[PDB]
Amino acid sequence: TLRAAVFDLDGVLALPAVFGVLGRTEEALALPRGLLNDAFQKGGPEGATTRLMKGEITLSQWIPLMEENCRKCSETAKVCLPSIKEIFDKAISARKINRPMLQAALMLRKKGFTTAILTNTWLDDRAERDGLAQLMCELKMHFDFLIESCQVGMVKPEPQIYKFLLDTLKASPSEVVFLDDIGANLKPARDLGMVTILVQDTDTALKELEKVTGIQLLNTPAPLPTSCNPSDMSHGYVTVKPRVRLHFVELGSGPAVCLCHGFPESWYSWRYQIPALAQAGYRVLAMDMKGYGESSAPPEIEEYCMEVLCKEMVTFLDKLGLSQAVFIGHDWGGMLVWYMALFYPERVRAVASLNTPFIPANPNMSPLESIKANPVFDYQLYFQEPGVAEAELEQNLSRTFKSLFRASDESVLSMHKVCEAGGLFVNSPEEPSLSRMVTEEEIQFYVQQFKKSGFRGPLNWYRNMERNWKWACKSLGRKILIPALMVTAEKDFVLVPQMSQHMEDWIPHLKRGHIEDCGHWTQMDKPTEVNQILIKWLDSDARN
Amino acid sequence: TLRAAVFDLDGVLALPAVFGVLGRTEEALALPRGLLNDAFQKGGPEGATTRLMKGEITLSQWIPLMEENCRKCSETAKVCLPSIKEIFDKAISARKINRPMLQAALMLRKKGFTTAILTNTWLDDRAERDGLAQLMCELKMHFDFLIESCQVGMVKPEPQIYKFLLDTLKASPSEVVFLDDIGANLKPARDLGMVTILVQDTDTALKELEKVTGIQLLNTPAPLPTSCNPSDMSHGYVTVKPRVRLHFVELGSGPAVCLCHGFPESWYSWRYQIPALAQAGYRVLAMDMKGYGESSAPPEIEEYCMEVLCKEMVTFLDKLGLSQAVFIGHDWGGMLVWYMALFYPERVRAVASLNTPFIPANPNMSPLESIKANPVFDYQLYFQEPGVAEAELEQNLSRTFKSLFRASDESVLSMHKVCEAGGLFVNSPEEPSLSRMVTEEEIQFYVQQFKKSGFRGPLNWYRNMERNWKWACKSLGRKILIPALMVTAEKDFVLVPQMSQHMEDWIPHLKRGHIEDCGHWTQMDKPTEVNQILIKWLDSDARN
Ligand SMILES: c1cc(-c2cc(NCC3CCCCC3)n[nH]2)ccn1
Ligand SMILES: c1cc(-c2cc(NCC3CCCCC3)n[nH]2)ccn1
Repeated sequence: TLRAAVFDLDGVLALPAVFGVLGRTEEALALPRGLLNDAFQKGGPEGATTRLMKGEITLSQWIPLMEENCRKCSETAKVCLPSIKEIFDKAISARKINRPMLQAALMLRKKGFTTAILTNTWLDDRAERDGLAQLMCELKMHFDFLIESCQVGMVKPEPQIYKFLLDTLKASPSEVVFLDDIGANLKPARDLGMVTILVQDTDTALKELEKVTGIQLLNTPAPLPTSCNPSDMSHGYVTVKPRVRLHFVELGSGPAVCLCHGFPESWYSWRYQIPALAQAGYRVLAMDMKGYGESSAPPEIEEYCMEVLCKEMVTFLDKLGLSQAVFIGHDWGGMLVWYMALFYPERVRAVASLNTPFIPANPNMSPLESIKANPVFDYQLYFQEPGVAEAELEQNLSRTFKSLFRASDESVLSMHKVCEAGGLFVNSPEEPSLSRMVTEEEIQFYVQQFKKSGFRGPLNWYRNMERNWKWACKSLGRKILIPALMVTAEKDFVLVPQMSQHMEDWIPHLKRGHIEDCGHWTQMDKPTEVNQILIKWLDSDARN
Repeated sequence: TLRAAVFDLDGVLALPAVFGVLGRTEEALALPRGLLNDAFQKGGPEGATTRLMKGEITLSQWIPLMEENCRKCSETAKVCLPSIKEIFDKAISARKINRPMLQAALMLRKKGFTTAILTNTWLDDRAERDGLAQLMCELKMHFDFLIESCQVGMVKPEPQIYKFLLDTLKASPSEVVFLDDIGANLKPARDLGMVTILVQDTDTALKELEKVTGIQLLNTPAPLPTSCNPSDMSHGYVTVKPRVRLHFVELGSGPAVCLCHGFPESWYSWRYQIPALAQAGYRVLAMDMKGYGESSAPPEIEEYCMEVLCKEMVTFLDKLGLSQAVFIGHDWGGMLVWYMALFYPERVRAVASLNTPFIPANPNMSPLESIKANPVFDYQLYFQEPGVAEAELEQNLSRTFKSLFRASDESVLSMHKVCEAGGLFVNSPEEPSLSRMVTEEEIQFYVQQFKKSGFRGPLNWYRNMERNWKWACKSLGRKILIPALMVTAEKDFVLVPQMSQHMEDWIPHLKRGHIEDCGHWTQMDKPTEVNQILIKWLDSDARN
């Protein structure tokens, strides 16, 4: 019975095979067939290529040796040579991840398999090495082990590397599927009793793989974007003032992108966006907003007014030494980011909001008058009195998050007449069913985060209506003229798409995105669609 | 008696004044004198410029209004106009920090003064706003307060802004020196009883300033590069494996630069380099190396061999989502970075070492034979036996750090015959004098860091001689062909400059730096010189 799957890199997890460039170069340069491939393997076990693959020498040292081998071969075949570096730079550059092969490895691992990459590779010291470094980073994170010939000083098809593989997997050979594009490198695994698959075209190899494992790997749905394992992330902490520290998770390099969650959420609400945005070439900073998770939660209502929250986010940038960040918010975080754009445009590279529209303050109406008007905002009046909503939300955390985090068709709450009914969960189940958007483990993460500070700080975001209104009136003569994106969600019944209809009057150059069949919890409801919209916008309007 | 100093931005802390571009543009475009300056102030208290300075409108909204004002003025003066945006983009871009003025503010603050910037400024939403954002960030960090007209909705010369200034300073007017380049903006401070200085040329203003404060500000020495306040930094934590977490301090944006300290140090040993490198356009990651400070310190000797330390630094990069970093090391950190370059060139953008040379393993001699040969390395044999050096170094932490951290002429230790004498501090004072390189507060920081784990993990770096030798022999056929810098220190009597004499044989393209009258503690001994060498090298060989 199988419990381990091993994949080669070149011609299996990454295509086209860098091997398959010597053949194409021969064809393109009208050189004798197999001339370059024979120069590459010249000397066999003691040749320059084996020394490279075992880590004895680096790629830049190997280039001149491959060059002499090519001359020696052209002399014997009685032919004239017309740059090995250019050939290899182009071949490595063209090699991209084989997405259906990676998808199969991901599924096997999701089903309990131990997965590994076993590869004959080199120590790359070329000026262009970063490309390969990026490829290896993207791939390796999805596997339990990465065994590289140049690091272990052993090469396929030597028998020692297969014994080393079995030792690292902690598995007997019959428990292992081994996939390779080189039949000779497949032979020692077969001899040991491993299931072996010779990879030519991906589809056929995956058919052989699903047949031998009994798991559907081809024609399969989805899947969801890569998520975050909280214990595997870099966690950052900045003191913005004596009693206030902000926590964030950080991933990637490039322009800084600050993600700001809503109520009652976490940095973890961006779990599907963090790996995608970092892979797209951005430095992601996913915040625990003030009052949440590992960030400080002072009890005072006034600590949560927009003017202080924005001032603190500017201090956060100052302490990290960032002159700007792109700010992307959702829900309350979306309101924060529009106010960052209005009050601190010099610090905001670009602004995006999910669901939350930009609506200016009405100087002729109190915020309470504006709230009472729309029946959907009744729960907000319930949130005003300190202690009342805290008690209901804190009473059973698992129930709170399971009742809240639901898709549009899983509706368990009716936010109209919340005050009259006397609560959010008054006619809601004690033991709600788990939404299709979340796992039990994901709910328990929110439960654990909320055990530290509870709901006082988060609910305080709603208790500064008058204060926020007075501050926002100072901006009534301004327009938002920095790059901006508004993303509406068709089925968010609180932050309806129509509420954004007048935004062009204040943000003339506004760009838009729209997600169909998407409820309030945008990032987890439609993560693939969110990622597509944000990456497209960042690349065109934000930079690097 | 003075205790507060207030500086204007334009024409005081930053030069040339953006104001002084309308005059130069008039001259360059043969327009009537004062035409642009009158269009800029048109309407006075209710004109477009006052609305801009109070934060009513943004800079991009003000541009077309200044444009109409210029047309109205050209019509009246009966002249023909030949782009306001281009004029202002160029003026803001040319404006740089007035270094002697900033130096004076730094000295006043070092002497106990409360310092502030009070400025008439705008909300900058131009595509080029980052330049100004960068300038404000650099300046603001050196002051207690930054009061901007567009954020407070008040403008100089209105009396309210001066009362607001006094309220924020918590000072009576006679306790305040106010420096400005506009006499009209100086008038209300004088009327209130503040000492006022009209700034034309810097030198004269500083002469007036030192006369009124009684502090030497002109012709003064140094000073030292900006240092780090540990509580003001962003602190990051990454779990590299179950029982090992690495702590780092992070500052800046740009290419990642990983700083690796030596024995027995801290991330804080790079305090003078962190702000300088971040200001130069780099993302600095200053590590607490394994065994130190807030990083994990497992007791096992083998946890500190170079192969595992390097593997962990690669995992650190993987978890932060960094395909590469430039690695800069000192002492033991310098040995680590050369091995990162040899074993993981794809992950190393460039490598630099302070003091520590790259010397290959001798396959014909045991590391203990090589150590016993050089009398200066005798203390290393003393470090071998677990517990012995730990007890001596842990007995009195203040004494340990005060005895170690000394300039070349302050020599209190003699590392020859350490074993024979029976310790590092056997003929060293119990209460050493404080070196001129460090403050008492800086020593207490190291003392506090070492209270957590002690010296077991740090000394374990020396207890893997055989293990490190076997691993290093695997690299004997390689060369370091990625960008590399070797910085020698003239007066380091352990890591002597001559020990680096053969490095070109292994690193043919090696670049060098050399610091005269510099001992072992390079970063704190000669911080200005270290910064100059590293920034010059990073900008030419590392990138952004
Ligand atoms: C104004 C109101 C809001 C807002 C969002 C929100 N979300 C929390 C709510 C979502 C649906 C279930 C009940 C809790 N409540 N108020 C956000 C930004 N500006
Ligand atoms: C080999 C030895 C060393 C080395 C540095 C060092 N520094 C600690 C030492 C400095 C002078 C005072 C006594 C402690 N000891 N051994 C560093 C890198 N490779």
